[PDB]
Amino acid sequence: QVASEYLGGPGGDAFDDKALAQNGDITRIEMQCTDVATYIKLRYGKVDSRQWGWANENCIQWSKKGVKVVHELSSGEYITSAIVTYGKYVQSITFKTNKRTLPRCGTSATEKSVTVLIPGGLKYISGRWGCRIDGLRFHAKC
Amino acid sequence: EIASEYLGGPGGDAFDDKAVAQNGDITRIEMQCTDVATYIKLRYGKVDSRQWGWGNENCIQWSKKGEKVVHELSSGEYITSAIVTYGKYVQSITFKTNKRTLPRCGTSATEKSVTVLIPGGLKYISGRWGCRIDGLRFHAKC
Repeated sequence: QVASEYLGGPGGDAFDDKALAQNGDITRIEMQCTDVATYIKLRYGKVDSRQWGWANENCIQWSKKGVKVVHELSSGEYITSAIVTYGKYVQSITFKTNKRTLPRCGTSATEKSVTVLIPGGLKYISGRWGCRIDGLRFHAKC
Repeated sequence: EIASEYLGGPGGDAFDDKAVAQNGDITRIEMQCTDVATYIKLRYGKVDSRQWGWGNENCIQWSKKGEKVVHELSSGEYITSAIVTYGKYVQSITFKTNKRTLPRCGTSATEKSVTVLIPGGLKYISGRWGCRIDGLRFHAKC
């Protein structure tokens, strides 16, 4: 399927929810949020991905940890845009769906910003992760 | 069935390539390009739409004209994304295909920018036009 550019840096380890997205539509967004976003974990159908970020509690040496945030999506709700500020890492992430405008994860949005529109809704994410979210790529449904 | 939101302003006259797109998949992008994009005209199979923009040669009373640019797509190549900067009008357009990022039409990229994913490839465009491209909407295969 069509995908965005990779937004972020070369650190961390690769992840790609492609296989996991066979479990279903994205039904939930879980993130960990402070001044930056420190992990992302989507739910595909009823199956969560692994925790992409906050690799271990020692990560507190390099950023704050943040609060777990959960946004449940209803059936027929899908993510239609993502506003990402980023450089070497993803800094902040603001998702919108066809029903809701969700709050930004990462109170600091000072890095360069990109708005990705996903008509018909996001299918899955890929990127790179470690102590935080090194980068993200958005995959459309077709 | 899926299409992007409308990007641009309320001026000009509405246009829609839905009917002409029955002639086939897009094979060519023709635009006119200066500091801004002043027209667009896609080819659907072997058939072109009308020229959407630069209505009259007297449009120099308001804006610059620019040079014709043609991107020929290979067999099976499809348009997967557009970076659009826009305000009252479409300012610049950077198309991407499943094979390559193409040159931007419009050297100025200062207005609001969005990266539109076009799931399954672009099927056709609609929008509004007059002396320039007041706005565009991207109609995907998916």
